[PDB]
Amino acid sequence: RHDSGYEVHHQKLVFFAEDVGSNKGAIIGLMVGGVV
Amino acid sequence: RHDSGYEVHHQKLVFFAEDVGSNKGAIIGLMVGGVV
Amino acid sequence: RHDSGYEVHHQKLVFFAEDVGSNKGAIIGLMVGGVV
Amino acid sequence: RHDSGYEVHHQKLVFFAEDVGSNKGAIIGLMVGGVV
Amino acid sequence: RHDSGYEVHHQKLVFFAEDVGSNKGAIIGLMVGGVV
Repeated sequence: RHDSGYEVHHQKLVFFAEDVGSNKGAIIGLMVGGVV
Repeated sequence: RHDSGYEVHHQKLVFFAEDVGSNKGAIIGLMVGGVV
Repeated sequence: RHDSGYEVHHQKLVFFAEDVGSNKGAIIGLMVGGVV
Repeated sequence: RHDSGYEVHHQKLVFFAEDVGSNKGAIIGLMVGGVV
Repeated sequence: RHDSGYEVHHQKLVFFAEDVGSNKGAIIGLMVGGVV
């Protein structure tokens, strides 16, 4: 009787970032995986 | 008797970002996977 | 008897972004997978 | 007896973005997969 | 009888960032995995 009010059984996120670029300037309040 | 009020059994997200570009300037309040 | 009020059994999202472009400037409030 | 009030059994989204273009400037409030 | 009010059974996130780019300057309030 799991009887659970709010459940998330699984989540799976895969992020790849690659930046060749140079001389690029940015402002980010938060980047969990950010690349400049 | 799982009896669960709110459930998400699975989620699966895959993001690929590659940036050749240079001299690009951006402002992002938040980027979970952002590339400048 | 799963008896579940709100369920999402699966979700599957795959995003590919590649940017050759240079000298491009943008403002994004949020980008989960954004590329500048 | 699944007996579930609101269910989504599956979703599957695949997005490919490639940008050759340079010197392009945009403002996006949110881009889940956006490319500048 | 798990009987649990709020549960997340699993989460799995994999982020890869590689930056070839030089002479790039950014301000990030927080970067959990950020690359300059």
